[PDB]
Amino acid sequence: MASPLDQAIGLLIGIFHKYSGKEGDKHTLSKKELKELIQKELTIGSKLQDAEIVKLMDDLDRNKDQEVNFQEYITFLGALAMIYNEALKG
Amino acid sequence: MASPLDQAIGLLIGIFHKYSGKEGDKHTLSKKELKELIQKELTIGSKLQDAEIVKLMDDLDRNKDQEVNFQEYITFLGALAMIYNEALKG
Repeated sequence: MASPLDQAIGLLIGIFHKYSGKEGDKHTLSKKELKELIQKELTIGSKLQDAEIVKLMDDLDRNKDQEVNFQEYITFLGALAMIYNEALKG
Repeated sequence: MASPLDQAIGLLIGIFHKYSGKEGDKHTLSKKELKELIQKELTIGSKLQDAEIVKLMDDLDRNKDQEVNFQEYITFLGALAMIYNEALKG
């Protein structure tokens, strides 16, 4: 059944809405939410997580850093997985 | 880093990678498993679920149907999650 997938969506919503609630209106991820996320990321994983900070910042900041859209966050989920070179190109 | 975020995306991409080929974990989604999902989702043609199947098929199977690419699944993740609007923004 869809249940496992729906559970995964459930978790994703679970995470995202904590940010999006903080004025991420129209289902967005705003500058505020970004700086909070960045701060939270900037902790005890200061190589991998920082490479992820750079990748996040770059991937999301197609100028729209002010108000990045949920679909771009989804695309970033894509971009993370896409590090599986060849299989997902790179 | 190890986090609710990481766990969530991990579960999502993992369960996707399984679902893609319940037969044998393909990295892209096969018509077989799509058709399994559709049948399960129908159950007896649970109306809302059929509208859901129209949405699913239309959004997901962008010509690539025999086998469907992770990118399409990702955008489908977005499109699906969008329905959770209230919870999505929170």
